[PDB]
Amino acid sequence: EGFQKRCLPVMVLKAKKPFTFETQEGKQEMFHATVATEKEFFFVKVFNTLLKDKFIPKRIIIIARYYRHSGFLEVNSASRVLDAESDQKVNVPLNIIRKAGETPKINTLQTQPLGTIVNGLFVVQKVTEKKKNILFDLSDNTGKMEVLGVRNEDTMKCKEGDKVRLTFFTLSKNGEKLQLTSGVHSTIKVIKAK
Amino acid sequence: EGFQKRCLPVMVLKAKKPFTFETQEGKQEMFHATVATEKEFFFVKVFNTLLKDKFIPKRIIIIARYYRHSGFLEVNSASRVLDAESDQKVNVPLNIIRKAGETPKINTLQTQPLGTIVNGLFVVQKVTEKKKNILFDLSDNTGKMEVLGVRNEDTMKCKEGDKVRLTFFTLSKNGEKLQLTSGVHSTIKVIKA
DNA sequence: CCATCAAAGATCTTTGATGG
DNA sequence: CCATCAAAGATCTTTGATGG
Repeated sequence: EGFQKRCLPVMVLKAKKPFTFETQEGKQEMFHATVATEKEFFFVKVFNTLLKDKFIPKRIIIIARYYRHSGFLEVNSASRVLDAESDQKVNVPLNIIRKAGETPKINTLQTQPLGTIVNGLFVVQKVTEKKKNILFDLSDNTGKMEVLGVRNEDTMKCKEGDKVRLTFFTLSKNGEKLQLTSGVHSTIKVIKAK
Repeated sequence: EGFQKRCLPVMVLKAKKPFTFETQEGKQEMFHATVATEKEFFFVKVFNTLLKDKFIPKRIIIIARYYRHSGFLEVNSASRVLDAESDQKVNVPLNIIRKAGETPKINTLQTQPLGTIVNGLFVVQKVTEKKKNILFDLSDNTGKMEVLGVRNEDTMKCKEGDKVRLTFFTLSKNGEKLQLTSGVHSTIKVIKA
């Protein structure tokens, strides 16, 4: 928990493309990644985009001076990322690689604590547009949930019957009427069916 | 049973990727598909790869000047494939679409007549190599059968415990000791374990 | 830089497993 | 048999690397 100084050799399961978000300091860019050790996996927020070349699938790297909060790891300019050489292996079981790239079932998100990072592809039942926001009703075979997404050109093209890929969304509510909320680092891609 | 001039409306169940083979004049490309009417379904040999855009699942197409031989249909550059009108429905019952894509049980292949086209995914019992061909022993819960496959770098990687994908294989032997043979247009893929 | 084309990832559907 | 959902195949979309 908290800041982790020691080096943590990990394999990179997924490395996404750098995107830009907004803060009080103005435009900033980052990229989402998913890395895993032998025991488990973690979702990674990399605020330094110059490390994109260092994060590649099938590759083993060593991360030090990073942060661990709840459902993910924070890698920033103050951190250090190195490349493995020989002795470093980090064999990840088929189960972890699988569960890291899988969409969690809605019914399972009700037993999850608040602050859980939610990534996956979900079906869209109803789309309720708000002033500064867009309310999405998402569902699967195991149940239903409501997700608050950002309002933009792509998201406004989303309609009932489509799907949405959520990345680094947070769980703001659980149990009955579970809800997800879009954060600052969150990204949502709309997938048009048929 | 032969050359059919009259247009036959059909719905395309599936279309695989085009592949290359060798006979005499050299490389020739084609692809395997499956079409079905309301009455039944067929396996089609398409020798025109430009028809790949014409053959798509869920789409209703009209085929004319096509050859029906024994266990399949033939569509070449000499035939004509057009898009069916809006009044053209061709509604295929779920049981036909299901059966058309399902792997036939070995014990059922015994009752089938010689020349029947066999497509499906089977389990590998034992692999005995030959000179120009490979002998695959395949089995299921309903029995066992042997298939003669082509010899190449792909089929030599197949070992007991693996699974093979048979496409447009023919049944050369029925009853006891049933046998499948790889034809010129036949294709096989080795699925690992 | 753009426009090609080739390599890798994500998506859909039905095929076949799995539990009543 | 029925009902339910993920292995295999195919394709589009992303990416990445290459030539105009």
